[PDB]
Amino acid sequence: ELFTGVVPILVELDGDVNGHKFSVSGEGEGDATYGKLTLKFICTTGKLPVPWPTLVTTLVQCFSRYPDHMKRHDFFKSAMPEGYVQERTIFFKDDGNYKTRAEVKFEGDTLVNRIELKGIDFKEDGNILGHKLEYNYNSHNVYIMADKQKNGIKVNFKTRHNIEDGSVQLADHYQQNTPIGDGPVLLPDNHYLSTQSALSKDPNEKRDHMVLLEFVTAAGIT
Amino acid sequence: ELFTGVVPILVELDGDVNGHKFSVSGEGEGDATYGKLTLKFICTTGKLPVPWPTLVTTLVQCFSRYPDHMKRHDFFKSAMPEGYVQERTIFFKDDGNYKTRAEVKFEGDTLVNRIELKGIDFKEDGNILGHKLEYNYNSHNVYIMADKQKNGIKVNFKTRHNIEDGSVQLADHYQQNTPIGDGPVLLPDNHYLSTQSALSKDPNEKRDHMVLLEFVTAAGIT
Repeated sequence: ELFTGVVPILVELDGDVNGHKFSVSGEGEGDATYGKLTLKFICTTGKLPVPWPTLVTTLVQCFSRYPDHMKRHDFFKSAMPEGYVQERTIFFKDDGNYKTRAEVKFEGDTLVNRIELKGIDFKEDGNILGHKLEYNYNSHNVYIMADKQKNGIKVNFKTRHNIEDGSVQLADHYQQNTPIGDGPVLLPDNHYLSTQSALSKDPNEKRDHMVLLEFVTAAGIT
Repeated sequence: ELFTGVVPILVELDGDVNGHKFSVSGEGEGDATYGKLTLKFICTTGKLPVPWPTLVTTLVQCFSRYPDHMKRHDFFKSAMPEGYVQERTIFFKDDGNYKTRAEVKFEGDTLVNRIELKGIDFKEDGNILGHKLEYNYNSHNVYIMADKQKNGIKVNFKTRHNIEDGSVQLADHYQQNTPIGDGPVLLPDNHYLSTQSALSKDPNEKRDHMVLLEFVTAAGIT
């Protein structure tokens, strides 16, 4: 009953990639009913030291549309509003990696995602730091399974980002979410979320920003 | 001055793939200002004989955002409102092909795209007819060049559609647009449109349909 309409979303990330610090602030609204997200972020420290496409998976999966028969597999929402803690280790192939740790919960009537990120081992002339990534996004599948020992889930997936020269910089995602609360939560059978995104820019916007459009649906349980 | 706000769009396609006929009807609105499209289609003949993702490129490129310095390269809009004729030959790898012919123009205050399509040579157990395509979409680049002899353009690109088993069914696009009117039109220098799309479903919708979200920007001219 919390995600029955349009929920306001607020995001906040502090990061450090190879010693460079940045902050991103973002606002938007989600609608679990359609599993649609609209978010706008702004680098609040001037210019972003890494390409926007690498921060998309870091920058609120509770927003997924779960079909009615797949309702009892929604760990995401069954953990609200105390929230859950999402933890990730993202490995960009032949490059460095992001270690992230976020806390997603309701702070009043707004759903908030507070992130802390540390990148390390990035090649100064690779696609990330080199900014050879196209400003766009592809569809991927987010694999999920229960982690009972933790009363949470384990999620893994791989994203593919296009390079200017026609190639693909693959990023490996190891994920984990544990509830913030102490009560029973919903532990899912194996399944995944079909995820699709499109990035664009507000033309009136002066700050270095990114407009993110997203749709997410669960699948895999028959 | 015609694409300065939100323009209503109407689409209409009659097709025949390996002898099976279908019709799709669609409505939506575009906003060249952001290069955002929102469209909803409905198979009006019951169930669609091929997967929805194969009809996305067929189902209104005048909607692209062209940055101010790239303004004189917009053939698409410089051909309105008499419209232009878009013609395509799409070759799905190791499978059949779609021959399409559309006519895009303003019919009053609505921008309309009337399509006629014929598929042929499809493998009865391939990814198309087999329906082994995931319901999602990827980002691609739409290459453009002027075709002076015709007073139009030539466009080529290749799309990648995901298969259920983790592979990719590539589709090759040969395109051509010629003006319907007899006046000088704008012929572009070589460039492309970054294109991004996300597909979803209206949950209240009973008919076999598809909700298409799209963003398009030109690039390549400095």
